[PDB]
Amino acid sequence: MKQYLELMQKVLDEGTQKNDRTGTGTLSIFGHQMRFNLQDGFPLVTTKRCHLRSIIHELLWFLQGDTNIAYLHENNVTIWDEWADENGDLGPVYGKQWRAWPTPDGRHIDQITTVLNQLKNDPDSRRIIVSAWNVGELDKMALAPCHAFFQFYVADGKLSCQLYQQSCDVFLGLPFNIASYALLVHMMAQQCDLEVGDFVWTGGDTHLYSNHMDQTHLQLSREPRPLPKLIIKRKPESIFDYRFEDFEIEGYDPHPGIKAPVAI
Amino acid sequence: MKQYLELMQKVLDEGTQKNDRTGTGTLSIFGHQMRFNLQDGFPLVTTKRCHLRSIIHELLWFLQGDTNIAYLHENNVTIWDEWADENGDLGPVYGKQWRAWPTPDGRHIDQITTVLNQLKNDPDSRRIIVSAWNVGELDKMALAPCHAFFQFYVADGKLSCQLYQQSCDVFLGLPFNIASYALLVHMMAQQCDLEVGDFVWTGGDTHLYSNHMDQTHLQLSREPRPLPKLIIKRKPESIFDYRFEDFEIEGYDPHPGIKAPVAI
Ligand SMILES: C#CCN(Cc1ccc2[nH]c(N)nc(=O)c2c1)c1ccc(C(=O)N[C@@H](CCC(=O)O)C(=O)O)cc1
Ligand SMILES: C#CCN(Cc1ccc2[nH]c(N)nc(=O)c2c1)c1ccc(C(=O)N[C@@H](CCC(=O)O)C(=O)O)cc1
Repeated sequence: MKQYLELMQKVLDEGTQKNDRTGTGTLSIFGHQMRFNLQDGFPLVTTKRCHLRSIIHELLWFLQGDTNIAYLHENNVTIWDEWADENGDLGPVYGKQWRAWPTPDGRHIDQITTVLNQLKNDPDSRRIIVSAWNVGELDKMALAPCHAFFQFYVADGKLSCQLYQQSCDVFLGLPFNIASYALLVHMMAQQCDLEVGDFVWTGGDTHLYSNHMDQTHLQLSREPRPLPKLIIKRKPESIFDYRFEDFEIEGYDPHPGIKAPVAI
Repeated sequence: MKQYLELMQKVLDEGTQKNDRTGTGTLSIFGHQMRFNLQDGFPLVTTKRCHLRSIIHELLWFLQGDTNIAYLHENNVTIWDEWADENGDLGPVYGKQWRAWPTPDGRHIDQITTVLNQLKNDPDSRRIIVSAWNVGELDKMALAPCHAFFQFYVADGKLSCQLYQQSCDVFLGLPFNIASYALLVHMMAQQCDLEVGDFVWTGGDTHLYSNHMDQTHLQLSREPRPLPKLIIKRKPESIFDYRFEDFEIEGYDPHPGIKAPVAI
């Protein structure tokens, strides 16, 4: 999108060369922010074809509080394969923290449920937050959450959401996350009878991997196309009852997909 | 400061009227980010006199893991009085989460020391984070932490830090928070033998209380003066051994102070 392409160019122009845990190398900048007015259309990138299938099942997978990739396989999404253990477990990542954050005294907190109730009973709240950054359980995760802190905000019937992404793979992960959260916002707005507002993206260590230069240059020379339109076919009785079939994207005409190796 | 004044003018121009848990009412925007290059000078607002005494002692208090106001009283700092209970207790807030986040298995994580160790041995890590947003203990806190998530970053021998402030009182609280973290950055940098880089401030619900409007316009009519200089007269053995007297602020010639009420 114009904002996304602009960020890519910034990394290439101002990025600092860094050696990462994978040994591949990265171009990096620290601190950036983009805003997507959801009224203008769904923020699914068009300068490269994105697969909405894996994006939607992952989100539904999170909402169920599931951390085993079994469900993702049932739907042919393999984005989490290389971090799962021999049994397909990732540890207490996203899904677990969102649905049942463990307290030191044994109880459990369902942040999604509390968020739903805050939006309905106390929309003006300044602490409508979901955090996946559970310090005392990080060592148990097969990987540290790269998008671990987000906040909802309501003003004039509109529902907005800001996501702080501490670590960000610009080429592979970013397009995925923008679409994923814009999706959650639409879902939330529907369950709470609100209009969709803005999706604010805030980055920390925002990088571009060394073996992605070519693909980035290719994508940068393409012209962005009008954003698609998200359509929700039916309104389920809760935020936990959605299915892949309920979503329909419309008017999505992207440039051809771009293959790129993942840094493991 | 230029950036601060521009933020204020921004919430006044694009802000929406909202109500809050107190009943005062606020003018508010959602999503903002500004950067401070710490080598340009120490970011202490000059368009009104600020209280260094209070800012320094609060930070030293946090670093010790203290959550009782006794220490602050021994040094004539009353900024926390309204929220302390009969015994001076605030519950497990900033100081406790920073130095001793409780895990489910009975352990406690000292985030400050772990971050110091990461800055020395793994400065390229993208997980150099400190969080005060302990979902499992929110109900024991006198207040919900408003500046609960920050990240460190190293590049070209310079230490940077980004704070995500979910709820920000722009008139009263922002000047304090900006100076507080800028100070933490200097202390961190001195302990790791790094130079200071940027301080990036990102806000969620960024607001101005209704009864701060006249004071805001009064301040907006002033010309920011040159930024002061921070001089550290000693290099303590640890990040935990700093004293109020180790710090010297030079060239601080601010406009007169502007009094305003705190919305409890
Ligand atoms: C972010 C995120 C989600 N993820 C999983 C993922 C990977 C690393 C992480 N790292 C961290 N720290 N946190 C995470 O949550 C995390 C999640 C993704 C993984 C791969 C692709 C990917 O390979 N995309 C390719 C091919 C997609 C396909 O199979 O069709 C592409 O062309 O886009 C996208 C998203
Ligand atoms: C942020 C923060 C720290 N704090 C404490 C404080 C107060 C409310 C909070 N509210 C929330 N949600 N989170 C917090 O962490 C929090 C912290 C401050 C409190 C008062 C002043 C204040 O009244 N400043 C006035 C008077 C100063 C004085 O003379 O004593 C001024 O003129 O500046 C500044 C900082």
